[PDB]
Amino acid sequence: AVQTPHEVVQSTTNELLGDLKANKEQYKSNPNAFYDSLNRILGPVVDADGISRSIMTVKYSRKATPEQMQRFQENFKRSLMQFYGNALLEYNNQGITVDPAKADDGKRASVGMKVTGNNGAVYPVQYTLENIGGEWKVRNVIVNGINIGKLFRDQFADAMQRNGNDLDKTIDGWAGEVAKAKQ
Repeated sequence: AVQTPHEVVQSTTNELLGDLKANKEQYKSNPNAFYDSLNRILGPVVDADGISRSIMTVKYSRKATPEQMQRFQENFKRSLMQFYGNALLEYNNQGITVDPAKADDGKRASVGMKVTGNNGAVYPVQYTLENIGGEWKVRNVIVNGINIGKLFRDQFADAMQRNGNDLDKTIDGWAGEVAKAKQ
């Protein structure tokens, strides 16, 4: 579209924030109104199925029905804003720097970011994007040098071990698994 990988990361960042700042109080009392905004804003620029296919291996992702896949994402997205949503809400904080993106191969692309959080500590963030039908979408993020996509992947792997590879037990108990993946 009308958007390079750089414009995608900031214009979504601006979009997300000017909405979180304005509707904070309704989000603090209405997790579904929150969830609906997060989806309306992130969904169009986040490769949902790509993200999920990678957390499950392609091994397991291939033995998953659409119902299960669709159940997984819902469960995933929802524990995410459960355990991280507060931080975004209480982010009237400032200092959003989207680094000028390097060059891309027209298929993959990187975007860096620095965040001056709750004092003056700068935190680094690399976005990995991917081109899906002429559209740049976020596929992974590295936060404080922690590969997020690899973090949740090893959690799915660990759980599936413990659950003798039952997808439904792993998928229906995944919120509690994202809780553990803080630590």
